[PDB]
Formats: sequence, structure tokens, C-alpha cells
Amino acid sequence: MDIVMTQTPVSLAVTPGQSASISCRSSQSLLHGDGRSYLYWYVQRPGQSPQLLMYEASTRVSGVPDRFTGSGSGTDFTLKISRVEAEDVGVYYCMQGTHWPGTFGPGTKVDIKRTVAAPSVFIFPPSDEQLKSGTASVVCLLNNFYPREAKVQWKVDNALQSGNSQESVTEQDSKDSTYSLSSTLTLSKADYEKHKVYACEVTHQGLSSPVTKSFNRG
Ligand SMILES: [Cl-]
Ligand SMILES: [K+]
Repeated sequence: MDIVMTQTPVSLAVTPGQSASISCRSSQSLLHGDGRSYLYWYVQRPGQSPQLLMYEASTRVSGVPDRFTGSGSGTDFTLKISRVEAEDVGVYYCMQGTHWPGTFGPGTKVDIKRTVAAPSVFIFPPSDEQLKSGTASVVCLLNNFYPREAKVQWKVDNALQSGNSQESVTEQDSKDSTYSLSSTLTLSKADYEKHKVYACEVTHQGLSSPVTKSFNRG
């Protein structure tokens, strides 16, 4: 009947050394016949493979520091990190393996808190060498911003473009705790020459109004 997995809080910004505490709830009980609650924690990180931290609700994966502690049974489980470091930064997920099929929560963003930083926006036309290949990749860059939440909107001749776009954000910088992001609009050479002005529109909490960076192709 597919157990619904809920997670709270939605987001968590923390001071290096301060403790964190993530909770996870299941729509039905995950207690198994052998007395074990089959629910495991893992953290997602950009450009990395997911790291398993806790399993069987309370048992710690070998190699994970003692800062991590698993708690709960039945329908309520909590993960606690006593001294959050920069390497602990990521989006934390709980997943139940008791009932088929497996199900996981929405996740909780955990990163180091810093002051709000508005992104520096730069747009780049495709190279003449790549257009010689028949492909055009327009790139919009968002540099050193916090928090992660940001929206990139591509516009072609002031018309909204949504297709043929890829987004890629870095990990939280271990030093200044900012993020950097790149969005690439990849078009055919023929489609690329059907428009005059290319622009990306960026929305971020630190900006009063959306910032648009444009260019015109020759
Ligand atoms: Cl498990
Ligand atoms: K910046």
C-alpha cells in the first residue's frame, strides 16, 4: 500500500560545530518481525555518490564519525549530528526497506549558514569552434551566492525558452560557504541563428528584482 515517507524540517542552515537534528515519519509502522526497524539514512551531494550513514534506525555505518546518532522505532525516526562540519553538508534522506516497494522522504537540505549573497551573473556566447560543429551551447553562470535556492530562466528575443537546458551547481564552498551554478542552453546551429538576443533571467532572494544578462550574436 506504499508507505508515505515525510521529513521535517524542509531545510536546515547551521553553524560549524552546532548540532543538527533531522526527523522522518512513516505513514505505517516499519517494525519488522525480528524486532528491527529497517529504515536507513543517506546524504546526497553534488557530483558525489550518495553516502550511507545509518541503517536499522540506530546502527551506524562503519567509517561514519560518532557525531551521527540514529534514533526511533515504529513510525518515528530522528538523525542527530552533534558537531556539523563542512563535509556533513548535503541533502539528507530517509528510506524504508521494510515494505515493498521501498520509499523515501522528500529530503532535508543541510548546509553551513552564512549571510545572504546575491549571485554574480555572467552570460557566454558559444564558441566559433563549436558552432563549426553545428552545435550552440549558451551558458549563464551564477557565482558565489547563498542560499542555494535560485531560478534561471532562458529568454530568446524576449520569449521564454525552457527546452534544451541543463543546470549544474557546485558543492557548498568549504571556505566562503557560497554556491556557484551554471546553466547551459544547447541548441542546433540553425535554431541558434533563428534568434537575435539571448539572455538568462535570474531570481534570487538577495536580489530586489530579477537580473537579466543578455547578448546579441553576430
Ligand atoms: Cl535498513
Ligand atoms: K556574488
